Amino acid sequence: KYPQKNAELLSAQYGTNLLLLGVSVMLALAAPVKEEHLLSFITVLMLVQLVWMLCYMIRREGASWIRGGLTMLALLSLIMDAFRIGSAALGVYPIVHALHTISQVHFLWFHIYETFERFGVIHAVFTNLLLWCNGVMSSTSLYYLYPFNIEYHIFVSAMLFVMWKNIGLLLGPLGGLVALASSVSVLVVYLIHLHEAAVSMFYYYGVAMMACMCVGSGTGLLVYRMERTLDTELLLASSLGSWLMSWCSVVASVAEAGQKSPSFSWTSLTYSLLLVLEKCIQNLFIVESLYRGRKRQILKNICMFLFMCNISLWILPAFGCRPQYDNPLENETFGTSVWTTVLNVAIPLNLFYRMHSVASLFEVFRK
Amino acid sequence: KYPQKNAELLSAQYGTNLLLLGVSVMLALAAPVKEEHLLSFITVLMLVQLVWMLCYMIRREGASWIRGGLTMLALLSLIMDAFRIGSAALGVYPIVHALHTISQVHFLWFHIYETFERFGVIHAVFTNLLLWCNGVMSSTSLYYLYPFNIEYHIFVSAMLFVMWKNIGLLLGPLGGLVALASSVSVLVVYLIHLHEAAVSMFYYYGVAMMACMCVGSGTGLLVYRMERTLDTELLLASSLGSWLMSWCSVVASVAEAGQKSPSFSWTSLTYSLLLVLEKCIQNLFIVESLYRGRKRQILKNICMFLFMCNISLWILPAFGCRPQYDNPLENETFGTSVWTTVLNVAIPLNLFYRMHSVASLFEVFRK
Ligand SMILES: CC(C)CCC[C@@H](C)[C@H]1CC[C@H]2[C@@H]3CC=C4C[C@@H](OC(=O)CCC(=O)O)CC[C@]4(C)[C@H]3CC[C@]12C
Ligand SMILES: CC(C)CCC[C@@H](C)[C@H]1CC[C@H]2[C@@H]3CC=C4C[C@@H](OC(=O)CCC(=O)O)CC[C@]4(C)[C@H]3CC[C@]12C
Ligand SMILES: CC(C)CCC[C@@H](C)[C@H]1CC[C@H]2[C@@H]3CC=C4C[C@@H](OC(=O)CCC(=O)O)CC[C@]4(C)[C@H]3CC[C@]12C
Ligand SMILES: CC(C)CCC[C@@H](C)[C@H]1CC[C@H]2[C@@H]3CC=C4C[C@@H](OC(=O)CCC(=O)O)CC[C@]4(C)[C@H]3CC[C@]12C
Ligand SMILES: CC(C)CCC[C@@H](C)[C@H]1CC[C@H]2[C@@H]3CC=C4C[C@@H](O)CC[C@]4(C)[C@H]3CC[C@]12C
Ligand SMILES: CC(C)CCC[C@@H](C)[C@H]1CC[C@H]2[C@@H]3CC=C4C[C@@H](O)CC[C@]4(C)[C@H]3CC[C@]12C
Ligand SMILES: Oc1ccc(-c2nnc3n2Cc2ccccc2OC3)cc1
Ligand SMILES: Oc1ccc(-c2nnc3n2Cc2ccccc2OC3)cc1
Ligand SMILES: Oc1ccc(-c2nnc3n2Cc2ccccc2OC3)cc1
Ligand SMILES: Oc1ccc(-c2nnc3n2Cc2ccccc2OC3)cc1
Ligand SMILES: Oc1ccc(-c2nnc3n2Cc2ccccc2OC3)cc1
Ligand SMILES: Oc1ccc(-c2nnc3n2Cc2ccccc2OC3)cc1
Repeated sequence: KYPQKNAELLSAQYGTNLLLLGVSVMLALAAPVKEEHLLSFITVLMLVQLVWMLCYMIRREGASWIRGGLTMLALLSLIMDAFRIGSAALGVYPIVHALHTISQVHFLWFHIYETFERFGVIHAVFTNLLLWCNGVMSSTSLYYLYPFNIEYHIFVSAMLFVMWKNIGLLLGPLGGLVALASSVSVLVVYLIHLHEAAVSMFYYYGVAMMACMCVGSGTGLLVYRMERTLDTELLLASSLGSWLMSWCSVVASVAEAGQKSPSFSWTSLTYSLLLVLEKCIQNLFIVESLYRGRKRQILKNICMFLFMCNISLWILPAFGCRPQYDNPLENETFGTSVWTTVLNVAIPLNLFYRMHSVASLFEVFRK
Repeated sequence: KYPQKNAELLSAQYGTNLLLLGVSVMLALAAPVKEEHLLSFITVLMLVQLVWMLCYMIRREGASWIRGGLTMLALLSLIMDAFRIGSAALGVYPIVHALHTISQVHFLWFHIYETFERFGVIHAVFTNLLLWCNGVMSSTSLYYLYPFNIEYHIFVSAMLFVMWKNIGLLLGPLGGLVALASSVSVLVVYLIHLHEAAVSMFYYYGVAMMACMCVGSGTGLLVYRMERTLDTELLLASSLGSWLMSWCSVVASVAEAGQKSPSFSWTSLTYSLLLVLEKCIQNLFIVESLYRGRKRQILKNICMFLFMCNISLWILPAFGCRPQYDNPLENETFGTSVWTTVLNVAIPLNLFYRMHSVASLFEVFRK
């Protein structure tokens, strides 16, 4: 029996104080508070969300890219758990976590207003946000699945928040197929030699692709000039992670350049600035396309090229080719813990952004 | 000659990469990058904003609470600068900063669309946000003015962002006057003895006032139940700082309680939880009032009481009574650098929130 304005503010205050409590626990942990205390806290929050989901289901009883999105990242998370399962907080957390993931997908697939529902969904938003934060701050198969569990817990947090926020074609695919074959070659050569040559190859390949995407998107923008809020916000919020990764690399490269060090190399400076520029241009192209016969064929070739390039760029870190963690300079300017966390944020965000863009470019291409 | 959607996204991307660059510099500094490099970076950004403001002015040539808000906090900032003025980056920064503050107030008072204006205002938003972040991370008069320069640089950042986001009465004043006289007594007694007794007095006084405000706001909510977006967002965003301060204190108090330490005291646990509860209740009361004869007199007495209590609570940290920095427990669980930064965020946010609430309660009272 609350006014809607009070139901929304009270739910927001509950959720934000839940986040700030998680923040307090994480700060206390890094500085009395042990890993078991943070795991126990989030485990309890998952148990609370599970109780809400069960009660909700009892009371109740072109999105294929999004449903297949979280179903794949949840299956990958369940695989990760299965590996971890096979202190009390460490022993219990993966069980509650697996149940949380299973119920979270079941609910979002089939059961996606009262104050009960608003508190439930806000709780879920900040539970998944805290799960992201924990995945980022805290056998060998757990390495490759790491970005997929983290992007699972940022995707689902967005999926839950935005739910209530609302409430001829020749050159394109040829360039795309070449970029994909080259990306696969870079991926396998890098993994086989897991060395320095493969890293340099990776960065030169990256620069070449980022420059080609800048040209493609710029051409599309010129065509539009001479002649959906959530998609823009999701592209920008996700790309911010990669823009921090890039600015950290740029700052470290400039700091090295200022000393006239013999180790300075343009491949760690031009690439990061190019990543920021290309993403700014692509974000503007994609949103312009979403707010909209030679021009049609040109735009289709551009979207097909960018689509394929974004898939190839998603593929690189998605399959284990993440050399940024081993950078000899960024791990000295910021240290290993800061560089590692910045990448732990940026990489799963970069995977999200590179598959978001692929879905938006696909839609633009079809129409 | 940009579409409005592209003008807004491109400006947002410029501003956010400006923030992420400032983030990169601050991380690099804490971990190659010295204080002079961060001061130089922000000094240059202030010079850029000054150039924009001059070009803009050349091209061009119930808000009294807000205009008097930033005019007072800018005069206090100029006083702080005057004290600092009387490495090259340290010598130059206060001059550019003073000019920035003077032009920022001149512009906001008298000169508060083209892409030029959008890039200019977004730059100013993230320049002031970076200035806040620097004031928080990095004679004796500089102590007392510290929260006012920091809240200046968070107030003005909000003032600039929201600009474009938009584009009978017996018991009340008697309780208020008693709360004010008691707050002044606590303030002067604390400062005179600048000791442990004054701190305990402060915390017991705080708890007594927070409980009285909870009763007042709860009564007002009951009256409304038995019978403006930016204001809600500013109250919540500002109160978040105090909710982090409170949860850090609560976590430290619980960690101490879990060890059965003889030093555990309820005054550091009940107060922080009460601060969170009272603010949640008051935020819901104020927004309910903004979205709206015995009931009228009751509501006027409640608003008058809360108005006076929020002034008294603003007065306590505003005049130097900030004992939270000396807490013997929160500075051990989180360390001195983390507890100090959490308070450097929360206190100027608490001052903002406690004068925001006073302006909203004043408006509600008059009508
Ligand atoms: C962007 C929104 C949605 C918030 C999500 C991220 C937060 C949960 C992040 C932001 C800043 C993070 C903190 C930033 C700073 C620190 C201090 C740092 O402390 C040290 O490592 C100090 C080491 C020493 O000197 O002993 C460790 C990480 C920690 C606790 C981080 C934990 C998680 C925080 C609160
Ligand atoms: C919301 C946007 C517009 C603001 C930009 C900043 C945020 C996106 C924050 C939230 C998550 C933060 C990161 C999360 C955690 C850390 C941990 C911290 O590293 C450590 O945990 C250990 C410190 C050490 O011992 O070196 C360094 C800061 C960093 C990378 C933070 C950098 C700033 C981030 C990206
Ligand atoms: C909320 C939005 C609007 C962003 C505004 C705040 C950011 C500018 C904050 C968020 C997290 C902050 C960082 C969090 C973590 C660190 C790591 C910390 O590093 C250490 O102290 C490690 C010490 C050591 O182990 O040697 C110092 C502060 C710093 C750089 C902070 C600098 C400023 C950051 C990026
Ligand atoms: C946007 C909301 C909903 C997310 C909640 C977190 C944010 C509000 C961030 C931005 C500013 C952050 C703070 C800014 C800086 C620091 C510095 C850091 O302390 C240090 O600088 C030194 C670390 C050490 O050596 O102990 C500890 C984290 C803390 C308090 C951060 C805690 C989390 C805050 C409040
Ligand atoms: C559209 C699909 C691909 C979505 C994401 C699924 C990902 C996580 C799957 C796809 C195929 C998998 C890879 C194929 C085989 C190898 C070689 C081995 O030595 C290390 C693991 C590794 C490298 C696997 C890791 C996980 C993997 C990358
Ligand atoms: C509405 C007004 C008050 C807005 C804010 C102005 C503030 C910053 C002004 C008001 C009066 C001032 C105080 C009055 C006198 C003293 C005693 C001296 O030993 C330390 C400084 C100190 C404690 C001053 C600090 C700054 C001050 C707190
Ligand atoms: O056949 C597939 C299906 C999905 C993915 C995938 N994996 N992660 C993500 N998606 C999809 C997605 C959809 C919308 C917005 C963002 C986003 O990014 C997350 C991969 C292969
Ligand atoms: O990989 C990503 C990263 C960020 C977003 C995103 N973009 N806008 C929003 N989020 C997420 C979010 C989550 C919890 C609370 C607030 C909040 O803010 C809304 C999406 C995908
Ligand atoms: O450099 C970055 C920048 C942003 C993130 C990030 N990822 N998810 C979230 N943010 C913060 C954010 C930014 C805009 C809107 C909402 C929101 O909240 C959730 C990470 C690294
Ligand atoms: O006579 C005065 C006038 C202003 C202040 C003051 N000082 N700081 C702040 N204000 C005012 C204010 C107004 C609207 C929203 C927030 C807010 O908070 C900032 C004090 C005495
Ligand atoms: O003391 C405060 C603290 C926060 C707010 C506030 N509330 N909502 C917003 N801000 C400020 C802001 C500043 C820069 C970029 C984005 C942004 O987000 C909007 C106000 C007063
Ligand atoms: O515990 C806290 C929580 C928040 C802040 C803070 N202060 N100013 C800003 N935030 C972050 C924020 C939160 C909501 C909307 C915008 C926004 O951005 C600016 C500080 C301490």
